[PDB]
Amino acid sequence: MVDWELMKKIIESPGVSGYEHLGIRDLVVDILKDVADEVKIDKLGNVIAHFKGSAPKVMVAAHMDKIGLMVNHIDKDGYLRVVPIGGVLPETLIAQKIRFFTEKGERYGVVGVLPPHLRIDWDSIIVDVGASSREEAEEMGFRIGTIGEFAPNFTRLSEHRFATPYLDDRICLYAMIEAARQLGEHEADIYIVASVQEEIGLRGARVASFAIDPEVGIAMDVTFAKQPNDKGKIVPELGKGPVMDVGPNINPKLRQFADEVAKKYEIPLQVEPSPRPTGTDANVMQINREGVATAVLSIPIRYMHSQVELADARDVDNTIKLAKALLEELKPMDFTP
Amino acid sequence: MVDWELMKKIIESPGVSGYEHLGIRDLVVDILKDVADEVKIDKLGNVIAHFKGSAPKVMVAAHMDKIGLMVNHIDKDGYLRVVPIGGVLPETLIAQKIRFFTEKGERYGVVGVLPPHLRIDWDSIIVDVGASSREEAEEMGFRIGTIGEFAPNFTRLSEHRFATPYLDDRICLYAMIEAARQLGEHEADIYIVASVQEEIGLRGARVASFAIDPEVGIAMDVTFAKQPNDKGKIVPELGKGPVMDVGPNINPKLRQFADEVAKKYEIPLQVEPSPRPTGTDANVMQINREGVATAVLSIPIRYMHSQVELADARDVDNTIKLAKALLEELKPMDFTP
Amino acid sequence: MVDWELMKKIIESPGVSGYEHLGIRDLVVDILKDVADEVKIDKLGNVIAHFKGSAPKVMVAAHMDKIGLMVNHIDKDGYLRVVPIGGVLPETLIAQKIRFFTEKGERYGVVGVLPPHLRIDWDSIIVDVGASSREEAEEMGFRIGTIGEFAPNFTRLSEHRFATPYLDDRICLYAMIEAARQLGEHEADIYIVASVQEEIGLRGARVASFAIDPEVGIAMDVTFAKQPNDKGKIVPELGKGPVMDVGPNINPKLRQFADEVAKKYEIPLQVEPSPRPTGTDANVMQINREGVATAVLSIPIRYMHSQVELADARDVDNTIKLAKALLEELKPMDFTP
Ligand SMILES: [Cl-]
Ligand SMILES: [Cl-]
Ligand SMILES: [Cl-]
Ligand SMILES: [Co+2]
Ligand SMILES: [Co+2]
Ligand SMILES: [Co+2]
Ligand SMILES: [Gd]
Ligand SMILES: [Gd]
Ligand SMILES: [Gd]
Ligand SMILES: [Gd]
Ligand SMILES: [Gd]
Ligand SMILES: [Gd]
Ligand SMILES: [Gd]
Ligand SMILES: [Gd]
Ligand SMILES: [Gd]
Ligand SMILES: [Gd]
Ligand SMILES: [Gd]
Ligand SMILES: [Zn+2]
Ligand SMILES: [Zn+2]
Ligand SMILES: [Zn+2]
Repeated sequence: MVDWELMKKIIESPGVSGYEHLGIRDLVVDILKDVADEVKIDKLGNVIAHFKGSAPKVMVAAHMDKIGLMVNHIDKDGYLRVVPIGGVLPETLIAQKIRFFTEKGERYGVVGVLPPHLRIDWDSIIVDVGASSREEAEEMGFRIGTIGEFAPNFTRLSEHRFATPYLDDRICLYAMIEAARQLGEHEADIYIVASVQEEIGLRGARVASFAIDPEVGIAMDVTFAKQPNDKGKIVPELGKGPVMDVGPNINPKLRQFADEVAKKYEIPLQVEPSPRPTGTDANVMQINREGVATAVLSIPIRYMHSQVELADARDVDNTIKLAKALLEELKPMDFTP
Repeated sequence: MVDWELMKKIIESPGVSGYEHLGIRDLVVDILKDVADEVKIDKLGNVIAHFKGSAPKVMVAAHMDKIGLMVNHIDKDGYLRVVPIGGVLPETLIAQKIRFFTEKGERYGVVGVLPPHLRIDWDSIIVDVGASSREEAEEMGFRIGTIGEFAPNFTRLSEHRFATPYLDDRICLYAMIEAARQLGEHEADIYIVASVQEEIGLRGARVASFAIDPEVGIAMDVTFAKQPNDKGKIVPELGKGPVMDVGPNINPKLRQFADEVAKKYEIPLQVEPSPRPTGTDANVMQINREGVATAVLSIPIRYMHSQVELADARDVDNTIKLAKALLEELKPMDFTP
Repeated sequence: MVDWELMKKIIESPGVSGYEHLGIRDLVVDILKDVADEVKIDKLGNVIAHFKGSAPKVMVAAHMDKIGLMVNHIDKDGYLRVVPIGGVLPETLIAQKIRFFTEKGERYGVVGVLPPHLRIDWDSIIVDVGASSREEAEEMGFRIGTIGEFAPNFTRLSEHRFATPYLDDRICLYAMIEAARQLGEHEADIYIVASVQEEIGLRGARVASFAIDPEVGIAMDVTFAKQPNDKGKIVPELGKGPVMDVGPNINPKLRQFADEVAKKYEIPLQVEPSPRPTGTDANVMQINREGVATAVLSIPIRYMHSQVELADARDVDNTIKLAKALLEELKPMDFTP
């Protein structure tokens, strides 16, 4: 079962990389304070929630930062110029609405388009916030350094599928949190991390990893799903279950284990071939300290890093189940390759 | 004064070129039936509302059709392919939501984007409606020929400025209708037309023009407003008043008259230099039958033909006033150049 | 006040990345041994100077390595081929003098130009050291691995502005050093680090960060200043004060504090929008161990990484004042974002 209302709330709560404290951080803390033995916030802004247990020591990470924008200029006529935080594609900004977090509250701006008869790149991205002068714009609360996000826009397309900005990674943050709320008996000593600044170099998990010092590390990010024009170069598909990579970033014995957990609980599990260190928190967890046994558990989505990221609710539900089952079944074990 | 609620309603009511009967037509008829002597709908779908009077015979036209999309393909996996109705730019479709009018009601779809590592044109525009098969998509109500529009999204940015799809031409349809509701005493014999199929060749006004046979014809469309990257090649500016073109499509004595009406009522009036026959209903009105004395009265907007068209409410209000004043002050006159 | 003689000396002292021991290290050790409680040199060459105090533990880093050149070949005719250590532009080498540190003392070389009628790249970079044969060059003290720098050339242009190779980062090393010298009572437990190998991966601040384990970290590097042909994309300006970034790498609470310090001491303070993890020592400090509260304090300069790096003495003076003031005002406080 999926809680649509809570999911929507977690997806749309403010928090670009480096600015997770604008909303999502407190929302996450307020949900986990009730179920975790202890909840802390570190100097980088990570939310670390301890679910006390015996062994092994297990870290789970789902990043709460969104890709977004920073204002770096305001011109005489009151237009804004912006620059990306994280892998924003400028092509997805044309004729779109941007949600800004100014000092007088949330405001909106609009990225225009040039009518054909007066005619891809970041210098063409000029934000219109409804002002006539630099002074009016400043008075609205706009500053050099003001942060913006894709305007919220949640759409259920069918019974199962839905499109919204920022499924990466709010969809896995939601699944991770949900699995934690339902967490039953477990031998493992579990740390649930809502990591910070993942979209700009995995920095949150790097630092939380150092603090916690786990034996097992599991990252919950989204992954690419088969979509139009992918040239058939994408293995996972929407609606066919959660995904767990295989490859160098993936500890073989941990990956084997998760497979059998899935078999026992009869949860469909997809394979994603990953020949490189992943672009997830598992990358830096694996090379933390003396080494960590790591894996990636992901929800497949279409249209990664756009206002229109699309998932299947059956994959979300199954991801919650497998996350829960894994955390409960995890026991001391030989992870040596 | 501007009625934000009514404006929003008129802007968002369904009606692409050739399909104004999906909503906007009845909305317009229902508003004008109360104030007009007689309201008719012609074979092309035009709404013609007569406000009886003496002379001259005056036609006013604001088009109620929107640019939009038609589905022309549904593939095995349930994706849609679409083609434009009117001057839709494909660049404005990336990561956008489309509102569809299917046979089982309104549904939504989403135009994806291709993640960078697997890489402007219409064959790249594939619509995702949350289906898995052609059959599921058909069952949803999708057909070859299903119509779609930009998803509604009204945003007031500041006290005066607001951005939304389809200000062209719902913003002038609203101003025109509003002026008609407030219409006082007038010597002129007035026909208020909500024209059809303007974005694909001015066809509605061509035909309504023939039926009515006016001596004076006035078109209310939107026009380009000064915006970023316009190379300073746009004269009108947001917030500096309604616009009335000057040029070959504009009868000199009618244009003179409107100028003095504006002076008397002290409504700011901008000039737009138009050396060609205009891309408005005034084009075909002027060459109707034995000739018609024509002018263009427009509201300036930024970002023409995108989801993010932007206007200034002060221009809207002033447009209502000048439209009203002109209709009341209009009297028999020598229009001979 | 700025000490021109001391500033010049610190700027022109030898020390390319990995070879900071050729001069700058001892000059730094010699100056701070007089004011610091303790001075150590680590395995990579960082100079770490302890200024005892209570809390918080504060690391300040100004890098003492310069970008430079390494000889990787000597041909039969005694010419050298070189390769860059750090972000050297080959364009800045045409018709320039190079200072080399040979086994027989400092020597000079020249990178030529080809007269046009005989006609951008590293293969066009051939150094002429005045030799006729490989042996003569060898006998002169030149080896594969010989290190070279931009020849020193300090010039005061006006009362406040001056241009020289290697303001990056000797100008902030100088500022940090002066601030330490003038340091009064302070609650913070202060470590002044003159770091090693910054222009090639922030190595050194990475290791010093680890040994010191601070709670607060401040980098003093140079930053870009508004200059000709910058497309107006550079916010900070010469003469308008020190600069402090805002963005993910900058702890919001520390940044707010520093702002407050500036206001109280009436020191002009600029903002630089930095949406990425910075290209300064603060990048690795932030992700050191369990995380650090970090900021960047920088001097604005023109023509970064060239022989004519150019600064304003008023910004230097103010950077010292702000550096001093910050270190004295710093106290325990909650840095949680
Ligand atoms: Cl990721
Ligand atoms: Cl038009
Ligand atoms: Cl640097
Ligand atoms: Co991402
Ligand atoms: Co149009
Ligand atoms: Co540098
Ligand atoms: Gd550019
Ligand atoms: Gd104010
Ligand atoms: Gd079963
Ligand atoms: Gd250890
Ligand atoms: Gd094509
Ligand atoms: Gd059916
Ligand atoms: Gd007046
Ligand atoms: Gd006639
Ligand atoms: Gd080469
Ligand atoms: Gd002086
Ligand atoms: Gd520690
Ligand atoms: Zn992610
Ligand atoms: Zn139009
Ligand atoms: Zn530097």
